[PDB]
Amino acid sequence: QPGLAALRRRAREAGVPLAPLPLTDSFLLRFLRARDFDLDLAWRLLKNYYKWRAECPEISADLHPRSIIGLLKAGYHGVLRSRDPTGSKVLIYRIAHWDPKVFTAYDVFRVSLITSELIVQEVETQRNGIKAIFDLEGWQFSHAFQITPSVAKKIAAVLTDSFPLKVRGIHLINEPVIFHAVFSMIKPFLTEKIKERIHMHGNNYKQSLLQHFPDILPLEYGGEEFSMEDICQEWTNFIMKSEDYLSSISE
Ligand SMILES: Cc1c(C)c2c(c(C)c1O)CC[C@@](C)(CCC[C@H](C)CCC[C@H](C)CCCC(C)C)O2
Repeated sequence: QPGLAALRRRAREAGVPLAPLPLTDSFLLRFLRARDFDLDLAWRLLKNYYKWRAECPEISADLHPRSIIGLLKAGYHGVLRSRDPTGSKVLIYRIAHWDPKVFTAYDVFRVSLITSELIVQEVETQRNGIKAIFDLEGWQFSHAFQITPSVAKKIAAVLTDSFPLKVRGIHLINEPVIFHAVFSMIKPFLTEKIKERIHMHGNNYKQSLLQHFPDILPLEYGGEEFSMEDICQEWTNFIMKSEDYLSSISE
């Protein structure tokens, strides 16, 4: 717990908001753990985290799950029960289950923020990071319409230095040709570190995906035990149960 007192001292004297977030030990330790207890880097991440929140009320003010319960019910998102071989939490997102006539890109971004605020409370996740699998099957121009240059920049920011989770891997599967232009909007804002941790698997993804996530994937992606629907429903239930933690850190 080195740097804790120092980190809290800098924050209080920079006039960081006492906000809806008390500078508890557990809160500040998210930032220290994300940056391997490098005080200067944890402080930069902390400042960026508040800056990111202040810039995007739309995504960050209401972490109440009621707005995006529809998206969860549609099967957009679940979190695997087991960790990967190095202890990362593994998140799955399915574009085909995002109706862009119904949910905005900000609503969809809010889903990741909500999940991220919940899983960051796990010390094992703070230490070993996360991997996210994005199944891009069914991506439409109507999805891309909603990814503006501002949205692309905000995506880059949470992947790099604006949220206290280590992104240890991003796996894009079933990526169509028309997606390449969307990614090229995000690319210029990414560090070389993160760029090297993005995997573009294509439409023949199974072998490589199984290599990275042995024995823990849903049936849909070559695993053997549970379905995506099971995992979606379980994460949905957990998020609904979390309504009051999420309310405590809203607005
Ligand atoms: C803390 C944290 C957040 C908040 C987060 C992600 C990760 C890994 C995090 O650790 C990944 C997903 C993202 C960036 C929200 C993305 C929302 C958009 C609308 C999804 C569809 C459009 C994307 C073009 C699809 C590919 C995105 C990957 C390249 C990350 O939100």
